[PDB]
Amino acid sequence: TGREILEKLERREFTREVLKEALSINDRGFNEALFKLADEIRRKYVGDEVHIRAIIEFSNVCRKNCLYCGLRRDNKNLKRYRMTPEEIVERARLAVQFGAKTIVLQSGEDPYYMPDVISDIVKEIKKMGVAVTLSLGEWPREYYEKWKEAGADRYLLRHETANPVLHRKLRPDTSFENRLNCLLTLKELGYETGAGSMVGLPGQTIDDLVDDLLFLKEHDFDMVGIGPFIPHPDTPLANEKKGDFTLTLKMVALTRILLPDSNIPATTAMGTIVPGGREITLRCGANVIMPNWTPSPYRQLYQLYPGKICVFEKDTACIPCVMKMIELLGRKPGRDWGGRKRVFET
Ligand SMILES: Nc1ncnc2c1ncn2[C@@H]1O[C@H](CSCC[C@H](N)C(=O)O)[C@@H](O)[C@H]1O
Ligand code: SF4
Ligand code: FES
Ligand SMILES: [Cl-]
Ligand SMILES: [Cl-]
Repeated sequence: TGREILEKLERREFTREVLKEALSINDRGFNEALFKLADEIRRKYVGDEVHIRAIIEFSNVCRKNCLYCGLRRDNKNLKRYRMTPEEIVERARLAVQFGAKTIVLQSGEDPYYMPDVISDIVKEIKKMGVAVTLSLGEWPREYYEKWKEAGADRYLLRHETANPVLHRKLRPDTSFENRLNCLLTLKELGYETGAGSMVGLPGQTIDDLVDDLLFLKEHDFDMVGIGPFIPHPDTPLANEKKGDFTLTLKMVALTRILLPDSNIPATTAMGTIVPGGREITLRCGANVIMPNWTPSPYRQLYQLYPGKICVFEKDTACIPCVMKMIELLGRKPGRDWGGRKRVFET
């Protein structure tokens, strides 16, 4: 029964059997109770602060060919861009002037910057007294070491799917084994490390989602980024179905329940598939948001998926907008860098 599954989640009996049933039950009452549980666990462990991570998507050049992604190298219907290191540093400075306590640098897997230009950029931003999070994909250990020495604090590297067969199909340049080895190296080097997956990929099952949750629990990641798959018209997956918002929201809720002290963003993909999706997600376990800080005229060219919200807004709009969002949600802005605050338990 739904009531029995909630009782087991409340007692932290996180068996495969319990997680599968939670994801399989579609009862509105059960779902609402699950979201309430996750919301309460979030409030108890990580409080009411919503941590703002200002994201600068500094290049849409990519060497990889992921089947879901609009930046895949085979996509010729996309104007490619690269911000200069001076542009990136000064754009980061502007975010810090607007109150950002974490700068996130994200790109396609663009060889041009790697590793030294990134190191130089990271060193300049670290002078501003903020946390730096990188999201640059898969690189050699030596690059990750150099970036950590340069001052990088965190690394976001979504594991995408924990099914190694699906992973290899969707990401033909690499493997789940590679992705996991990247994540383990990041952890070893002392990064606060973020993983997470997409929900509703072509061929992905409920059992795969259960494996995603068990994988996250196993490795105790500091951050978990979860969003729905959104098909992009300039990719091989163009005609496939979008991920379901409510199922994806259940994955966020379960992630909070399993990893109560983790940092969990309300992802832009959630706000893209449903108007107000990020706000809902912030009320179902999430405690982080990433306002878009990519400048014009490049913001519109960073199209991992279509319809992406905030593309049409003035450059500087998203930090003020999320501060208003945080207030109308009855939440507080983060006071410090919002690093993980571990609660050791049993
Ligand atoms: N079509 C799509 N729908 C939803 N999310 C997508 C998507 N395409 C890509 N993403 C998500 O966007 C994230 C950032 S991709 C940018 C960073 C780096 N190149 C990397 O691959 O890690 C990915 O991890 C993926 O989960
Ligand atoms: S998901 Fe990352 S690595 Fe894959 S094509 Fe997109 S930008 Fe490149
Ligand atoms: S956060 Fe982009 S304008 Fe609302
Ligand atoms: Cl994320
Ligand atoms: Cl996103």
